[PDB]
Amino acid sequence: SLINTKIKPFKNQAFKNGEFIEVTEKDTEGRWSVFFFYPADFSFVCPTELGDVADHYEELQKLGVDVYSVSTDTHFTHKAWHSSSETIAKIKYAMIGDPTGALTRNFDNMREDEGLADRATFVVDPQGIIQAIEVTAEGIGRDASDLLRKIKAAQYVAAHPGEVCPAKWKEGEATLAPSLDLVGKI
Amino acid sequence: SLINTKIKPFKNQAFKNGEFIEVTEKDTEGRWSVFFFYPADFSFVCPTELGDVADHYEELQKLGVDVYSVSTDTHFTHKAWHSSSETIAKIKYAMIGDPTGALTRNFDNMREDEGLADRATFVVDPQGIIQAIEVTAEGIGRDASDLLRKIKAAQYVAAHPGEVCPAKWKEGEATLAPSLDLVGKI
Amino acid sequence: SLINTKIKPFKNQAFKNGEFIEVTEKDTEGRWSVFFFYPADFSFVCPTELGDVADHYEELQKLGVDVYSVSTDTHFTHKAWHSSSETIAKIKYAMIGDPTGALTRNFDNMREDEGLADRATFVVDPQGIIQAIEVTAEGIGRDASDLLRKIKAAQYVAAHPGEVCPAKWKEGEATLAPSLDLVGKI
Amino acid sequence: SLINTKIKPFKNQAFKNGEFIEVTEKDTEGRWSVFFFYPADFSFVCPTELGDVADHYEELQKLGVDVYSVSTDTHFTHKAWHSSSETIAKIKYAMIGDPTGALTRNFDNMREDEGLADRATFVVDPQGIIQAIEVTAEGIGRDASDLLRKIKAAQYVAAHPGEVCPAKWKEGEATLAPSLDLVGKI
Amino acid sequence: SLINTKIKPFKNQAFKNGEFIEVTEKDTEGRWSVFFFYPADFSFVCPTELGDVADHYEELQKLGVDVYSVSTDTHFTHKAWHSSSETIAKIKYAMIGDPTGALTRNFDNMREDEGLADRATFVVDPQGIIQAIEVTAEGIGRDASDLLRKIKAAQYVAAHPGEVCPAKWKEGEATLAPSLDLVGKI
Amino acid sequence: SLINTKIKPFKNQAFKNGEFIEVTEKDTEGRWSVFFFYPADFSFVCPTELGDVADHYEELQKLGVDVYSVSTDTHFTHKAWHSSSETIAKIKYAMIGDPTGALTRNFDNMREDEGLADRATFVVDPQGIIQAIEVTAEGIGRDASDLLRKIKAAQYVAAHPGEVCPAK
Amino acid sequence: SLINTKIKPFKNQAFKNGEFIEVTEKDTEGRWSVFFFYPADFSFVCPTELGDVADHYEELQKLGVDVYSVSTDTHFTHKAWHSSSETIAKIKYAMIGDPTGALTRNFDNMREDEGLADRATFVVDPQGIIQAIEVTAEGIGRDASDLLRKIKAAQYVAAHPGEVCPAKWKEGEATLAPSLDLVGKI
Amino acid sequence: SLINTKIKPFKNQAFKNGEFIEVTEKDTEGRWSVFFFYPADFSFVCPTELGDVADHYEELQKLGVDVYSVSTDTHFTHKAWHSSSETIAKIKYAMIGDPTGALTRNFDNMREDEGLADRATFVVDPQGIIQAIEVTAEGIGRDASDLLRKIKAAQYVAAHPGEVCPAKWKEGEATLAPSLDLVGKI
Amino acid sequence: SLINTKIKPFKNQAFKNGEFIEVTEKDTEGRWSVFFFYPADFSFVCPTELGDVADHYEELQKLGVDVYSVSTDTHFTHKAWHSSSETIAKIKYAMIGDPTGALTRNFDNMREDEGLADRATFVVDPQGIIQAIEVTAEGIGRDASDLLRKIKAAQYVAAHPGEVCPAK
Amino acid sequence: SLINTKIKPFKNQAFKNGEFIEVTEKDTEGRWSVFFFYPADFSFVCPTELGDVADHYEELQKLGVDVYSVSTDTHFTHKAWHSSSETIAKIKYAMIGDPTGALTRNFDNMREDEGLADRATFVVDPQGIIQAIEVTAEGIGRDASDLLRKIKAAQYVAAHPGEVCPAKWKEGEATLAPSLDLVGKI
Ligand SMILES: [Cl-]
Ligand SMILES: [Cl-]
Ligand SMILES: [Cl-]
Ligand SMILES: [Cl-]
Ligand SMILES: [Cl-]
Ligand SMILES: [Cl-]
Ligand SMILES: [Cl-]
Ligand SMILES: [Cl-]
Ligand SMILES: [Cl-]
Ligand SMILES: [Cl-]
Ligand SMILES: [Cl-]
Ligand SMILES: [Cl-]
Ligand SMILES: [Cl-]
Ligand SMILES: [Cl-]
Ligand SMILES: [Cl-]
Ligand SMILES: [Cl-]
Ligand SMILES: [Cl-]
Ligand SMILES: [K+]
Ligand SMILES: [K+]
Ligand SMILES: [K+]
Ligand SMILES: [K+]
Ligand SMILES: [K+]
Repeated sequence: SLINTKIKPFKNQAFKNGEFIEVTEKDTEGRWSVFFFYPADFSFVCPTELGDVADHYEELQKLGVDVYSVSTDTHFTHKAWHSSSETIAKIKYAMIGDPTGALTRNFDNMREDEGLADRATFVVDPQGIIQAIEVTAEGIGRDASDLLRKIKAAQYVAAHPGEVCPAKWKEGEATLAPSLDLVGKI
Repeated sequence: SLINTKIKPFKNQAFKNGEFIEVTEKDTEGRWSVFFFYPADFSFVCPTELGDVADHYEELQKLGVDVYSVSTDTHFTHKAWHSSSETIAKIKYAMIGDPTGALTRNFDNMREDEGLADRATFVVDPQGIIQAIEVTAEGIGRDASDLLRKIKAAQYVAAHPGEVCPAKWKEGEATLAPSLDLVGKI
Repeated sequence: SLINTKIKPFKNQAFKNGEFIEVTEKDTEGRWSVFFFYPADFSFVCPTELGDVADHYEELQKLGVDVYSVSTDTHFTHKAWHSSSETIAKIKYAMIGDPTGALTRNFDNMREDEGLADRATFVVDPQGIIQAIEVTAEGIGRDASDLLRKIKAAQYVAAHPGEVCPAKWKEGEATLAPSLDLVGKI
Repeated sequence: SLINTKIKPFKNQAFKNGEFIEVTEKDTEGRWSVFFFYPADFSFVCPTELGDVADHYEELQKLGVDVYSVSTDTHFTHKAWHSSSETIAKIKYAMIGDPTGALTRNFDNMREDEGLADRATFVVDPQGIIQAIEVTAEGIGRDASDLLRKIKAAQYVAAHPGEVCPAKWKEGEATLAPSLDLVGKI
Repeated sequence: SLINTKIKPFKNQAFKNGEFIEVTEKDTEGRWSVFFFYPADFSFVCPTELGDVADHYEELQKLGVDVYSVSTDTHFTHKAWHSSSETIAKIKYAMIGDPTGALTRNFDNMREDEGLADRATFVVDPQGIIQAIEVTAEGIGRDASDLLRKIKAAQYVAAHPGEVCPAKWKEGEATLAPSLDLVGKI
Repeated sequence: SLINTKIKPFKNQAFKNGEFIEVTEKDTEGRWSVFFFYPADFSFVCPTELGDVADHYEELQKLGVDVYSVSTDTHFTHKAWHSSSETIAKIKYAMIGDPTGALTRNFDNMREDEGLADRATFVVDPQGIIQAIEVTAEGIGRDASDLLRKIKAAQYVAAHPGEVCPAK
Repeated sequence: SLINTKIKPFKNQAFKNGEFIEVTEKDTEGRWSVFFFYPADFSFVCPTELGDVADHYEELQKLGVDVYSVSTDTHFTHKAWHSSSETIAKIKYAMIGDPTGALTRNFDNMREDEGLADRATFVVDPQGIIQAIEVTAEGIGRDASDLLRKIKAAQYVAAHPGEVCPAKWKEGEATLAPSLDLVGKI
Repeated sequence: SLINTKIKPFKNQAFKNGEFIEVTEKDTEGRWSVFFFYPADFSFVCPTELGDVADHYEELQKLGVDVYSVSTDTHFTHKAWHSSSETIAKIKYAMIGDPTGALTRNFDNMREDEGLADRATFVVDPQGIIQAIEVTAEGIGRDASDLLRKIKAAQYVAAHPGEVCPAKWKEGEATLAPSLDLVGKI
Repeated sequence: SLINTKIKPFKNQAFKNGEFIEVTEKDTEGRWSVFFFYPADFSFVCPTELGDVADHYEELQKLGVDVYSVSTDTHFTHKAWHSSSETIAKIKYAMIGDPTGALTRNFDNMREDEGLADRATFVVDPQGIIQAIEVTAEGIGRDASDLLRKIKAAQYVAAHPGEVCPAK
Repeated sequence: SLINTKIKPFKNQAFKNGEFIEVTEKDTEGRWSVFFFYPADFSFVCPTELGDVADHYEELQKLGVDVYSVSTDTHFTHKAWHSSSETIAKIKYAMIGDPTGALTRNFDNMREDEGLADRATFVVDPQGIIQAIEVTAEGIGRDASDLLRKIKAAQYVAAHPGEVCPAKWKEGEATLAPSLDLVGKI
C-alpha cells in the first residue's frame, strides 16, 4: 500500500460552495487532509458515503482537517450533482474532478477497466504523509465514524512522539510508550 | 490498491493452538478469510491489535470467517510469543510466519527498508477476492469492531446480489437497489 | 487523419431513451454511423451541438444513419443531463459514456491533458470505413447542415461507383464521371 | 487529430500568379492560413474544390487569410495546370508543390499507398495553431462555405476570449459566455 | 552500381498512347527493357532525351525492346504533358508515374531531398538482369544511338556465349573469345 | 547511383610512364578526371577499352582531363602488363592498383563475389563532383567517343549554366 | 567463496547486554571480528552453537576479537530469546537482527527459499578482509574450538609476514618461511 | 556459499597411486566425497595439508569417503610432486589436475588474479549435495581433525533424519530432536 | 594460431602447367598439402621463395605432398608471371589466385591494410589438419629445406604415434 | 596470424637460474626476444626443443636476444622441473609461469579445452613487433638453428632498410633491393 509515502503533486479543478476552484498539493501543505475517492456521480452508494462525511464536516474543520472528495467525473458534473441531489447539496467541502485520472493514479486507485476510482480514503498529515488507508468493494459503503477515530489517533501520535495509540484507542484512553523494557511484556 | 483482486498462492508455516501447521491458499478456498498483517512479534501496538481480534474470534468463527495473522517473524517466534505474553496466549487463530516475505509481498505490504509488514488487514471472500482493505501507520492501532462491520457488509452483498450496503450499514438497516430509476435520486 | 480507415472494435455503455444499453462495433456493421465526440456534459457549446444533431435526427434515421454522441463522462451522467437540460431532453439517439477513454482514443481524439474528447465528428459507412472527418477547436461549434451534406455525398458515391461528387455537391446536381478524357479538362 | 497543435517548419516551392516562389512556416507567422490539401493535379474533384476556394479568395484576403493549396505534384505541374485549366487559371493563391511529401506528412495527411495527399483542410491561426480540420474521402468534394463559417468563428473566439461560438454560429448571432452559472442550464 | 542484379517487383500506372495502363515486372519478363528515368514533367528543360528515344522507338521495338520512361509525377500529369508538348506527343511508349517513389527507389535512383528521380537509364534483359547503366547530370545528354549500340551488344553476348564485345563494338566488328591463350595477348 | 556526389578521399599506388607514383584525391582537385574501372589485367575486353581511352588521351589532355584507370590488381601487375602487351604499352595515363578494394568501394563498384571492379566509368569535375556514370556488363566494352562527347557537354554546362534549350 | 574479500558496509540493530544498539561496518574497522550467522531464534542447533561461542567469548575479547551473531530475526526477538533461554542468557556479545536480509546477503549467505541465514562463520581482520570461512548444513553444529584455532593462525600470519601456518598449527609450533629454497622440499 | 547445492558435472585427469585416470562426477555418485582444493604443487602450506589428509585416509576409506585433491596444476605435475616429496608420496587418493580451471570454477573457488584455487574443502554426500564447506586464507593451513568431525556429523544426520547434531557433537554424544516442544527450551 | 584445426572449404581458380584449373578442399583430401602464401606477383622475395619450393617439388611429390601457392592476385596474373619470369617458369605446382581474399582469410592470413597475404606456410595432413605453420615478415624469405624437414617429421609422427623420446 | 603486430603488456613470475623474478613487457623493450611456448612441464615428451634453445643461448645472448620459455604451469613447477631433468637443468634463460593464461592468450596461443599453450615460437624485435612465428604439432621439432637463421635475417633487415632477404638467406648471401626495375625481373 501507499502507507507512509508522501502524496504526489497534482492540479485539479473542483466544485466548492458554488464556486469552481483549483486545488493543488500546495493547498494541502501544513494541513490534515482526507482524500475521499468514489467511483461515480449520480451513483448509489457514493452519495450516502459523501453525505456521511458531510455530516461530520463541522467536526473535521475543528480538527483542522480538510476534505477533498475525488471522482473521475468533471467538476461541471459535481456542480450539477450538488444542485440535483438533496444529499450532495449539503456538501461544503471541495469536490474534485479528475477526468485525466492523474490524481486517482497518484493514489494508485484507478479501476483501469472502468475509468472510475475505487472506494478509497486516505488520511494525509501536514507533511504530505499518508497515515491511514481504507478501501472497500463497490457494494460496501464506508463509515465516517471510523475515519474520525483514525484521524484523532493520527493527530495524537503526531503530537506525542514516543507514544503510540494501541488498538481501539479513543481520546482519554491509555497509550503505549515504546521502550526496551516494554518489549514482550504486553 | 489490491481491492477486487484475487489472492495469490502461498505456502507458509504457522503456529496454531500448540501445533505447527502449513497454510496455503487452498485452506482459504470456500471460506471467508482475514489476513491480519503486523510488523513485529514482541512489539507494542501489535499485541493489542492481535488481542482485539482474538476477543472477536468466537463471533468471527460463527460467521465462517478464519483469521490468519501474519508477520515476517518465524512460526518458532510466534510460538515463543504465544507462551510469554498474556495477550498472545489467548489467540486461537493461526499465526503465520513469513520470513521469506513472499506472503507479505503478495499483498504488496512490505516495508522494504525494514523487512517488516505494514499494519494492513485484508478481508477475502470464498472465491479469493479482496473485498476490504485497511492500512494504518506504525503508531496507529486498528479496531476490530470496524473489521466486523465490513465483514458483515461484505457477506450481505455476496448473499444479496442487486443490493448494495450504503454508508454506516449494519444488519437490519435498509439497503440500496441499484437501477436506472435510482440514478441521481439519492 | 483516420480518413479511409476502418473503425476499431469497442464496447461502451450508453443512455438511450430512458434505458442503459451496451453499444459495440457490431451495432454499426451494415449501418451508416455518425460518431459525434464532445468534451463535457453540462458544458456550453456541447449541448447546442447535440441539440442541432437531434434536430436532424429524424432525417438521419430516414437515411439509414445512426448517431452515437460520445464524451468521457459516464452514462449515468448522460442520464442526469438528459433530465435536467431541455436541449439534451430532445435527444433520441444513443449517448455513449467513455470514462476509460478507449473509444475516444480509437479515434485518436483525446485531449490528453484534460481527459476529454475534442470536438470531432466521424462519418462511418456500413463497412466500418471513415468517409468524413470534422474537428473544431474548443470554442467553435459544428453545424449539422454541413454534416448532412457530407453524409448524402458519401451515400451517393457508395451507390454510384464511377461517379464522384464535386465541390458543393447536393442531391440533384451534376456529378463527375472519372475517365482519361476528363483528365485536365475541368 | 492535429487539432490545437502548432504547425511544423517547412520549406516548399510554389507557383503563385505567374511566378515561382519559396514558402516556409515563417511566411505564415502572424497571419491566418488555410492549408488546402488535395490528391492530384489534372484530376476531377480537385479542380472544382480549388475553384470553389478561389471564388472565396477576395473575401478570404479581406479577413487576413492566406490560402496555400498543396499536392505532391511539383510547382512545375501546378504552373502547367494553371495554364491549361479554366478553373485553375482563376487561382490567385500560392499552389505549393510537395513532391518529397514532407509538408503533407507534417499534417499527417499522406495516402502512403498512393504518394498523394488526402482531401484535408487545416485552418491555422497567427500563432501557428490548428483551429479547424476537415477531411473527406476521395469521391467527396468539400464546400468552401463551411470553411468560411469556421474561419469566422475561429477569428471571433480569438478576438473574444470569454465567449464561445455555439453550433451553427455565424456573424451577428448569439454567443455563449462560459461560466459556473451557465453549467447545466442550456 | 546495380549492374548484373535483377530488377525488383513493381506495380505502377502509366500513360501509353492515349490510355491508362498498369505496368508490373511481369510485363518485362521475356522482354528486353529500357527504364528511362527523368526528374520532372513540365520542367524548363527541353525533353529532347525522351524525344530522341521516341525517334528510335520503332527500331527498339523491332529489336524486341520495350521502353518505360519514369518520373515521380503521376500518370495524369504524363497525359497532360503528352497533350501539351510537341516533343512528348511523339512518345508511343509507356510513361510510368511513380508518385510513391517505389519504382525509382528499386533502382536506387531517388533524389531524396527533391522527391524526384535522377537522369538514369537501365537496360534490362529478358531474365530481368541489368546489363547497362547510364546516369548523367542535367545538360549532359543521354544519346539514344549510344543506347542502341549498348542494347545490340548486350543482345549479341546473350546470343553468343563464349564471345565478348570489345570496345567500340558494332555488328560486323570482330569479337573476342575468352581463352587461356588470349590471356595477356591483346 | 552516385551521381552528383563528391568523390571520397583515397590514396593508391599507380604505374605511370615507367614510374610508380602515389595518387590521392588531391591530385584530382581543380581538374576534370575520368575514373575508368575494369575487372582484370591480362584479360580480354579490358585491354581493348584501355587502348581506346589511350587513343583519345591526347585529346582528353587538351581538354584538361586526366585519366585514372583502376583495377584491384596491384601497380606491380600494371607495370608488368604495360611491358608485355602492345595495347597497354600505349597507355600514358596513371594505372591505379587497388588491391584493398577501397577505391573501388568508394565508387560502390566492387563485384564482391569476384574481388574485381565492374566496368564503370565516372566523370568527375574540378570540384570533385560526379557528373556522368556509365556501367556495362562483363561482356560489353565501352566506347571512348561517347565518353568524350559527355565530357564536352559537361564542360559546356559547367561553363554556361542554364543555357539548356527551353520547353515550348 | 568470499575468501580474501573486504566486508561490505552495513547498518543493523542489535541486542547487547540489555540494550538495543546500532552496529555498522565502522564498529569492525581496526578490530578482529567474527560474523556468526544462524538460521533461527528459538530453534535447536542455533542456541547450542551460540552458547559455545559465548563460552569462548572471554578469550576472544582478550585476543581483541569481537563477535556478532546474526539471524534474520529482529533484535526484539533476540531480546526475548535472551531472557527465556538460559543458554542465550549467557551471551554478552552483540546479537544482530537482519530482517531485511541485507547483512546476510552481503555475505552471500541467505537460504532464499526460507528467508533464514545458513550456518556460516566469517573471520574478518582489522582491514575488513575475510580470512576464514566455515559453512555447515542445517543439521550440523559448528565447534568454537576450531574457530579459535583459525583466529589464532590468522592473527599470527598478520603479525609475522614471511611466515605461514602449516596444517594443524597451534601457538608455539613451527611455522613455514616461504622461499625458493623451500619449494618442493616438504 | 554453495552449501546445500548439488555439485556440477566435470571431467578431469588425475594421478592416483602410480597411474593416470579420468575422474568425473559419475565417479562420486553414491559415495561420500571430499573435494580438497589447494593453490599450488611444490609450495609450502599445501603439502602439509595434503599429508594431514593422507594421515586420515584409512579412517576416511572406512567411512566410505573418497578424497579428491584439486589444484590448477596438471596431473603430470602431481605425479612428479608425488615422486619428489616425502609428504606427497604418502598420498593414496586421486590428485586431480585442473589446468582449465573448470572444476575449480564449478566450486566458485578460483583466485582469478592468480589462476590458482583457494584453500577450500567441500564435503559432498552420495546424492551430490555439499554438506560442509571450509575456506582459509593463503597463509592458514587447515586441520583434518575438524574435517573428520564434520563428515561424521554429516553421515549421522543423513542416517538419522529426525535428529540434528548440536555444536561440538562427536560420536556418542547427545543429539537434538527438533520438535515444537523443544522450540525455545534450550 | 590455427594449429591442429581443419582447413575450411574453398574454391579458387589456379594456373598449373599451362592450364587454368579449379582447386577446392576436395583436391586436398587424402593428400599432404602445403599452402604457401605470399604477398604479390612480380615482387621480390616472393619469386625467390616460390623458386626454392619449385627446386624441392619433385622431392615433395615423391613424399606424396602437393603444393599450392596463393596470393590475392588473379590466376590470369600468375599465368603472365609464369611466362615472363625465369624463376616462376620453373613452377609445376598450382598457383592459386585469391582476389576475394577468401582463401587467405580462411587461413587468417590477410594484411588487411594492403589486400595482400602475409608470408605464411601451412602444412596440412591427409585429414585436412594443420600440423605446421610458419610466418615471416615482409622482408624475410622462408627456407624450403626447413619445410621439408618438418613435413618428414609430420609424416613420421603420423605413421608412428607416441614414438616420442621419453623424459628421464 | 599475429605477424607484424606489437606484443601486449604482461606481468608474470619466472624461474631464472636459481631465482624467482618478475618479467613484464618493459623487460623486452629495446631488446630482441623469443617467446618459446610449450604445453606442459613434466610431460612424457623429452624436452629436446627447450634444450636445443639452451644449447644456442650463449650465441643468442651475443646477438642481444633474450629467451622466455612459457607454459601455463607455475614458476614453482619450473623450478622443480629444472631440478629434476638434466635437459631442463641446462636452461639459463627465464622460465615464465602463466597459470592465469594471460600471456598465452596475448599471443592467441591457448588450447582452451586443455588450459595449455600450443607449441609456438615468436620472434619479437626491440620495438615489440613480431617478425617471425613458428607453430608445430607434437613430434614436429622446432629446430633452434632455423630460429637463429630467422633471427639473423630479421636483424639484418632491421639494420638495412631498402634491402630484403631472399629465400635461404644467410650472412654473406646476396640481398634484394626493392625497386621498380627489379619488378618482374627475378
Ligand atoms: Cl494504497
Ligand atoms: Cl492494497
Ligand atoms: Cl483523424
Ligand atoms: Cl483517460
Ligand atoms: Cl488531423
Ligand atoms: Cl512520398
Ligand atoms: Cl546503379
Ligand atoms: Cl553509381
Ligand atoms: Cl539549341
Ligand atoms: Cl563464501
Ligand atoms: Cl529476505
Ligand atoms: Cl562456497
Ligand atoms: Cl584459468
Ligand atoms: Cl595461424
Ligand atoms: Cl577483398
Ligand atoms: Cl631417440
Ligand atoms: Cl599467430
Ligand atoms: K470521466
Ligand atoms: K524475519
Ligand atoms: K510527385
Ligand atoms: K596451470
Ligand atoms: K587483387
